[PDB]
Amino acid sequence: TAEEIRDEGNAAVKDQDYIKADELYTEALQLTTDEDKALRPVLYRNRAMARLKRDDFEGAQSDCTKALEFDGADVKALFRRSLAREQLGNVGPAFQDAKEALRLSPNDKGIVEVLQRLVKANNDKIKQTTSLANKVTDMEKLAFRGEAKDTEQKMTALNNLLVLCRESESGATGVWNQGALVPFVLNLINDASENEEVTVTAIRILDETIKNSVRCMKFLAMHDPDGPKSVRFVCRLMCKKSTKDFVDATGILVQRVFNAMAKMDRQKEMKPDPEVAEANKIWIIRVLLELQEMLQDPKVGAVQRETCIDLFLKNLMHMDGGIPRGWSWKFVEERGLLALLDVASQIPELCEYPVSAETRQHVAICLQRLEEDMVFDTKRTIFKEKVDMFFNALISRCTNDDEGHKYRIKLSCFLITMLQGPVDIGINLITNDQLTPIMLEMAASQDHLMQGIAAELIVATVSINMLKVGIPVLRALYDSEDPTVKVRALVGLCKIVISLAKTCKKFLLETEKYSVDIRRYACEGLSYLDADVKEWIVDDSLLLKALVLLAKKAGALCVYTLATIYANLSNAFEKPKHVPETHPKDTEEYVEKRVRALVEEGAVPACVAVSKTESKNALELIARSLLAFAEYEDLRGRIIAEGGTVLCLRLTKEASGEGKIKAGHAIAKLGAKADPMISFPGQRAYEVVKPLCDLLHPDVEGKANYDSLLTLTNLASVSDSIRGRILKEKAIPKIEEFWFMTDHEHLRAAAAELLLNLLFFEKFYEETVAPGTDRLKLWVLYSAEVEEERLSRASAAGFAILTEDENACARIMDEIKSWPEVFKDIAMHEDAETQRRGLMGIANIMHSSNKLCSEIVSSEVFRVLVAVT
Repeated sequence: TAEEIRDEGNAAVKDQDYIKADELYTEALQLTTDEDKALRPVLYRNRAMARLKRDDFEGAQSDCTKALEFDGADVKALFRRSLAREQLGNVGPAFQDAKEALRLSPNDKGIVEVLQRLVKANNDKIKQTTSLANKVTDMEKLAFRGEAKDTEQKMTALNNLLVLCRESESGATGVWNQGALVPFVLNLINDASENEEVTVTAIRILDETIKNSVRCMKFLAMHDPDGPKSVRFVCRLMCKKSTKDFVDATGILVQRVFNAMAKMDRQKEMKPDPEVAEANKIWIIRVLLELQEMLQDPKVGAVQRETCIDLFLKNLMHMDGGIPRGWSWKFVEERGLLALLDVASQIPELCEYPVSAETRQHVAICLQRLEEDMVFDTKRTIFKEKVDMFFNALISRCTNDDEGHKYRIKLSCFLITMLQGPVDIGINLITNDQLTPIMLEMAASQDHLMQGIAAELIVATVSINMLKVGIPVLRALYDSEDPTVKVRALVGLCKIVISLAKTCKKFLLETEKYSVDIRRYACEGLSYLDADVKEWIVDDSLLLKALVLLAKKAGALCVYTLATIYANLSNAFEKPKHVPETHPKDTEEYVEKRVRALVEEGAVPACVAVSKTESKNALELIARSLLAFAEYEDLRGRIIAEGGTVLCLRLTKEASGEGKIKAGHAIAKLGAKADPMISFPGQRAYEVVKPLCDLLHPDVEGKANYDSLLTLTNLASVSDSIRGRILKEKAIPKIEEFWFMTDHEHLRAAAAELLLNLLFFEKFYEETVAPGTDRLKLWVLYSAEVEEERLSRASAAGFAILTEDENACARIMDEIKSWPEVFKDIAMHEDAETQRRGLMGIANIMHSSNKLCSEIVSSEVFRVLVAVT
């Protein structure tokens, strides 16, 4: 069974991509270093060569040293350890790694190329390294020591230091200062009167340096002589200042500690290594019992607590990307899950430790996906029965009579949350006969909380028998004099004549009484209305203005609300596979008027504001809304005017299954036709590179193909470095699609400027390589006429350019009846560009040699006589 999977890795390296191949060997190591001592080391050589193929040098070095461990006969292990130590920055070990491999096999040019680059590398490396130490020391003296100009010189000095670590791994080694950046950084966050931009840039340098492994792991060890106290401080670093963005960026230093102890995706799709996890399990129990223990700590703050909850969903779901199985269940088997339930009960009114209203999202989702990482067999049941025994622990203890009302609101708020996350167990609990009467008992009490949450409970239940109970109580509670209960109940009318909307308009149009959660439910109800309400909303201006202002005004829970607000009015979501035709609200020009007013009222800043949630399906909805804003007369300027694309690519990195593709086609429709230094200026042009890739991954059949071509048509019009960035992702399979299937497409004129310009090393090796004969032939056949003005010119320009090559002029003598049709369709045809485009193409064809100069004779003369007049 060992060999039967060992073959599949190397086959997977060459079948399509190595991105899938690297994990195959990683699965194949499960019986290694036990059942056999022959297969395990060589599979370690192949796996380390596999991650070396990607961009992971740390694991490749620590597996190449694992396979050298048996005898050191592996030569590819030495070439790989030296290739890793080359990019590692420490080229000294790479050189002695490579001299001991080239001495074993004197042949093979690559072993020589490594030593060739290493000679100059070690040669200059001491000079550049002492210059890097004077730059590191001059930088530390400026940003954090006695320096002038107050904020201005410091906030810039570190700003150069972050790039001194960020774009150079060798400079990343020198900014960390062998283990000295940390005390300076944490000494900065300790200043209560420090500008927070300085604090966030400092930590940003901090996580950058520890991105690797040991530099991060020493960041745990250095703080206390004994380990558990030393991981506490790293965890408890968010409990230092907590300004606004300080907590989000002090969170990633803790996130980075997960990436070290088990090696993880960081962003791009890479699986953790069990081999490191089992070694570092001691660290992971220590940090996760520390995050669990600080999850209920009263001293722990509001937002830093829910960022502490973000770390769990992002790390312990082994069916997504995190600690492997057996640790996902170590969390449920003890207090880790029972205590995890408790925080979902607490609400901004009843808590005991600070809790935010936003907590909702962060507490729903990590339970829901905990149902996704419990997709074993005894997992489903141990999870459910832990929740059922907690629910039984709460009903028997609530005694909603003698000041036990707090227990009844606690169980109610615990149940309202799980209808937002794990519905499979949440409806499983509202089966109980004790539930409905207690719900009713809160419904009529003078305790204003119990009634509000009461209407919130059944509006959460909106997807069987308890459902018919709660609706009548909802409408009888709608009349309530208090806004919290009327606004909390109006959602449930929409959740089942548009009479309610005339009150929904005044609910948010008057920004006086309603502010915090009051406006929030006022929008949530608005989201549940659809069908023809669209135009009735569009013909009011204060509706869009007040919805945008409400989303700008702390729209943290305004997520799915706005995302379904602008999506349903115009946008359409595709689904797997009479009434609409008569609709004058979402079908014809009214769909254009809806986005036309929606954008000019200012929906974009509300979108970038409410996108900060990790809600995958709300990410898909905001992506669909964003592409729906695009493809209109002046909308192309409107997207960039606030930053639609800049967060569109931000949502491409993490979205739902179709959310990445909706984001990708969204960026394509958004730009393209604007300008090359507008659709991705400066440092952002490279970020737009990746989304264009995997946009040809499916098939060239729908409207998603033509946009994917048209945006790349302008992606390479400026600067060569971008054209060389495109080559490293290999666009060849993509162009192969429209080479032999698309009929009505301008993509040929883009492929011309692609193959012609680009990097010299690539495009010279691409215009020539592979059977290009039919490519040259279609370069001539379509340049004749073909009822198109541009095809005849852009097709001809590559004829005039390629004619200049020496190897290329032998192959032109394969087709001769193609030249009468292009030489005639230049003087006789009515087009203007094709005449100058064709005459210059003919002259270079008659200037290469005399063998073809007589084969045409008259086809050229028909143009030469026409030119003189």
